[PDB]
Amino acid sequence: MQAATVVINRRALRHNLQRLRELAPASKMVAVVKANAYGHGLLETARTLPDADAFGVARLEEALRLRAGGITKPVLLLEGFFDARDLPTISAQHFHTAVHNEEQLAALEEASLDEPVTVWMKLDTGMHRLGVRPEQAEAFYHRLTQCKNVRQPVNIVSHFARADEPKCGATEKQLAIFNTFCEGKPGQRSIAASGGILLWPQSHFDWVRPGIILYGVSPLADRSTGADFGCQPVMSLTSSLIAVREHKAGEPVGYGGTWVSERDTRLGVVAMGYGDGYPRAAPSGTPVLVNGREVPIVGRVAMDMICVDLGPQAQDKAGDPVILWGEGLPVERIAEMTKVSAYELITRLTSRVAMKYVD
Amino acid sequence: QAATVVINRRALRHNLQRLRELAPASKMVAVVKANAYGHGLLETARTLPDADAFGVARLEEALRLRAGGITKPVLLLEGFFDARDLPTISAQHFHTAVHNEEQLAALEEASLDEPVTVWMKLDTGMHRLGVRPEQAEAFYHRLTQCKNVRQPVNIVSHFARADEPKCGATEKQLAIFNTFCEGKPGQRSIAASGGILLWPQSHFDWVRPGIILYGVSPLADRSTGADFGCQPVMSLTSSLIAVREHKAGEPVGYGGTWVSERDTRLGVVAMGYGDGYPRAAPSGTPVLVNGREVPIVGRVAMDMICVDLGPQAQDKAGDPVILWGEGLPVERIAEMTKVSAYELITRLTSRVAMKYVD
Ligand SMILES: *Cc1c(COP(=O)(O)O)cnc(C)c1O
Ligand SMILES: *Cc1c(COP(=O)(O)O)cnc(C)c1O
Repeated sequence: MQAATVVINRRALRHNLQRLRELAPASKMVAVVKANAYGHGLLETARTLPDADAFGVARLEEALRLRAGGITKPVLLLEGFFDARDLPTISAQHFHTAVHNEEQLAALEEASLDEPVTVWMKLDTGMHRLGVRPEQAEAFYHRLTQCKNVRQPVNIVSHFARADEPKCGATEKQLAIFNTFCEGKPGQRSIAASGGILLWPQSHFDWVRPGIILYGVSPLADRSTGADFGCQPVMSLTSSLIAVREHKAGEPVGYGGTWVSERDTRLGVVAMGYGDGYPRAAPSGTPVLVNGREVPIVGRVAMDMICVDLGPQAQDKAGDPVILWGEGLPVERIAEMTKVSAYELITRLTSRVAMKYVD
Repeated sequence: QAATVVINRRALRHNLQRLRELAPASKMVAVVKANAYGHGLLETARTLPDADAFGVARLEEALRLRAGGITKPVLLLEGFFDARDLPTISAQHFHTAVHNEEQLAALEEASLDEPVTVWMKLDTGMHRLGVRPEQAEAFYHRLTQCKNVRQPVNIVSHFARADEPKCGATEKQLAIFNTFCEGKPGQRSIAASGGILLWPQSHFDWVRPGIILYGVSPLADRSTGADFGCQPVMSLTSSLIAVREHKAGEPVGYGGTWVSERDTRLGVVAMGYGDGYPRAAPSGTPVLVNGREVPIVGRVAMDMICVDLGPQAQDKAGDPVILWGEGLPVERIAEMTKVSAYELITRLTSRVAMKYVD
């Protein structure tokens, strides 16, 4: 049998890259594949995409696994290097690197590398997470232009904190700061990720960094899916029923007796739980497809099972196909229901689920 | 240097035996399903050669144990999902639960080189898996007539509200489990972590410690493992990748969600929900930077968490961070975030590096 499994549609990956090239026609693409490619598989997502102009990661650990798998494209270390000793590996492997502190800068100033590196000076434009603050960037930037160990020109990168909230002037204030600093300077400019791409065409610049939207899921703080932008659900979280049992009115199902039935019915048990990555927070009523027909979750979601209400004479039975989200059921619909972010839903999965790749 | 789960092997064996002291007349089924609750399926098994069996959710998982060289009986807590799977289960000497018609009919007509040991799963109130009572003495009788089943047929069940001693769920559930097992040979087992600690009349022949085995309390009452003499096994650790200046009135994070009322210094941790850390963590949650507790400030993110260090603080990129672990029980983090400790330690991704000490 099949319990739990993530089916990855390679043909949809393929298409949202293109579809994103159509939305940001004058910008190069940095396919963001950090965190095991948002739960879709780091190496397999990269291999699905010989077209990305580059690949973005969080950590080096992650870039090095690309290389190990045979991926040859430029890989962008979005957060940089964490230790000055990895700078020889960086230049060897031809990684590009963000530089946000004076430890990473100082480390490039002094290191003796065989080849210079390509760098992006992270500028803090309003997120206040990583990056050099404005009042500090002009001097930091100038030191990078004088490194013989950095490739000229120095590129400039930044990130939006609230691009999915078009009504607050957040984004437009970051853009103002970004534009002021990049005035008169060569080399290139990122600042846009999924939101900036979809919603702010004035912050496409030279390179855009699609992450969540790449996978056909939406960045947005509302009920838009990837299909709202012509982008196609990459992932399908699937499993199977391992039991179909009789149940009676007034009887609770499961831990804490969270749900009590008002009628005699039949309950289905799914080989899926939080030990696989399915949200334990999922409330009774959350939709799940059993044989393609929606049924509600009844009870607490356990570590490796989920109960659903099939009906008093349903004909489903152990072994039948279950879809937690995918074709027929977006992850955005499971996010609105659960109250969990689609970003977390597709990404915080464990190693217990099998990975399948299709097309 | 970064996201890492440190597993204390010493605390793990302290707990198994702590638990044999609490349930002195019962044999131990070390529950290691879901990658041993975060901790590592096979390495948790190899740390406990002593325990009397291992429990898993799926057959996949049992097979992975045999592949690593583990040889204690393994108990398939949910049984087998396909009949073509009886032959493997028989040869590999996996013990199984039997809760439905399909599984029983499979046992009835398989041909097998050896008989398989079985635990009939009885639904005593949880209404999740198991044969209902009106229906169980037949189910039962058919299993004792299998020559494919090693006699006697054992009986297993599970509590749905053992952590709520004030409601009569458990004692309703035990009443049923006891009426059915009247007069029948073969082992009995119904207790997991909660039943073991709060209900000694429920220990019977075998108890199945799961969460407590890892030194974490199963009650959402604010107690720890230590509260039962059990030592925490897991420490979710990482490092700071930046220490930056920040000013009063400035926000931080997705949705500028925390705004500072002072000039301070923020630390950035190489930890996010892409690692398994709850995105739901509110500003406030405790982190330990440099063995000193600091609050999370801002939304948590795929790969970085910001903390408030202080205007003048001398923490430095590179420095050690503990999400939970020694200075910081996972139960404290569960109270501050409203997640279950069960989910916190288990729903981690594959990006966590695993360390084993002692
Ligand atoms: C992860 C990340 C991205 C992608 O963002 P999405 O909203 O998922 O598209 C782009 N850039 C940086 C700096 C990131 O850390
Ligand atoms: C997983 C499980 C356990 C162990 O539960 P804890 O609450 O962690 O003690 C024991 N028995 C069964 C039937 C289970 O599914």
